[PDB]
Formats: sequence, C-alpha cells, structure tokens
Amino acid sequence: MGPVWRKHYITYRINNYTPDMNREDVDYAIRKAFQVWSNVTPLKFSKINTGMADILVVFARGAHGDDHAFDGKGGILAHAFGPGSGIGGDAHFDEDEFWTTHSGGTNLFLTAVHEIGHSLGLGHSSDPKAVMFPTYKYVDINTFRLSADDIRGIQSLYG
Ligand SMILES: COc1ccc(S(=O)(=O)N(CC(=O)NO)CC(C)C)cc1
Ligand SMILES: [Ca+2]
Ligand SMILES: [Ca+2]
Ligand SMILES: [Ca+2]
Ligand SMILES: [Zn+2]
Ligand SMILES: [Zn+2]
Repeated sequence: MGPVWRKHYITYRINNYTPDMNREDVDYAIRKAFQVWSNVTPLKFSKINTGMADILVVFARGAHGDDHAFDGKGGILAHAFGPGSGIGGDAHFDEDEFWTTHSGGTNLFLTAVHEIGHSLGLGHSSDPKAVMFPTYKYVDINTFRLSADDIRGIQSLYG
C-alpha cells in the first residue's frame, strides 16, 4: 500500500476561502467531507484555525507553488498529496472552477470527499459508483454515500 498517516488523530486547517461561496458553506462542506471518512474508519479529524495542521486545504489558481500547476476553468478541478510531512496530505482546489453547494458548477463537498480520500492515501477507483472514480459527477448530496469499493479501500489502509 501507499503512504498512510501513522496516527489516527489527524488535523486539518482551511488556508483560504473561495469567494464563490459563503465562508460558512465552505466550512460546512469540508467538515462534512471529513465526516464521511471518519464514519467508516477509526480516524478522528480536528479542525485547527491557526497553526500546524496535517491536511492544509487551499484554493489557488494556475501555478501555485507545488510542481502541479492548475489549468484554468474545467480540466483538472483539484488535486491532493498523500500522507507525509509538509505538503503531504494537502488538498488543493482550482479557484478557476466555480465552487458550489449544489448541482451547478462544481460541488465542493463531493470534490472534497474525493480529495480527502487522496489526502488519506487512496488512489483512484475503477468502480464508477465510487467517490474515488476520477470523473466529477453531481449526485444528490443529502443522499450521497461512499460505495462499497471506497469503504474497502479506506479500511484496507486504516483499522
Ligand atoms: C469527485 O472529485 C474529483 C476531483 C477531481 C477530478 S479531476 O477531473 O480534477 N481529476 C484530477 C483528480 O484525480 N484529482 O484528485 C481527474 C483526472 C484523472 C482527470 C474529478 C473528480
Ligand atoms: Ca500537510
Ligand atoms: Ca481547472
Ligand atoms: Ca472560483
Ligand atoms: Zn497544488
Ligand atoms: Zn483524484
């Protein structure tokens, strides 16, 4: 298997906030996305508002300091680094997308669930029902659930 966090208590911090959405709505989407993974593993996530965190959540555009520049509107929506120090774990969202609560634009929550999967050590799935399948598709958020493949994947890494 690939890198995993060698601890079950994992911190995150939101570096900055997209202007596409209300700040409260970003906080909510991210909290909910971590909860999805916490709900099927022994992992515990703690939000920090200031200081050192394992997973940094970042909205940025174009070339943004890592060796993986974003590409404008469309195309690549987001990327994340697997567990490790520094940029390890970090989840980056392309600000040239239009981030949403809803079905229009790109849903932050669903994209974050995907991204968070990578920040925890998952790669892509070949199951089209899996949140880790590498195509963005809106599905009703109130009824969203991880597929059986996603749960096998993450439980193979933790627990
Ligand atoms: C559900 O969340 C996803 C997040 C990003 C992608 S992506 O289109 O930006 N993409 C990069 C991605 O894997 N980063 O995590 C797939 C790529 C194979 C085109 C698609 C779905
Ligand atoms: Ca990190
Ligand atoms: Ca893009
Ligand atoms: Ca935007
Ligand atoms: Zn990046
Ligand atoms: Zn991905």
